[PDB]
Amino acid sequence: KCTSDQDEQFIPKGCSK
Repeated sequence: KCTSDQDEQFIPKGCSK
């Protein structure tokens, strides 16, 4: 998850691309 569960000032190795 992008900006919800794994913080808004961090996106994970899972969201982007």
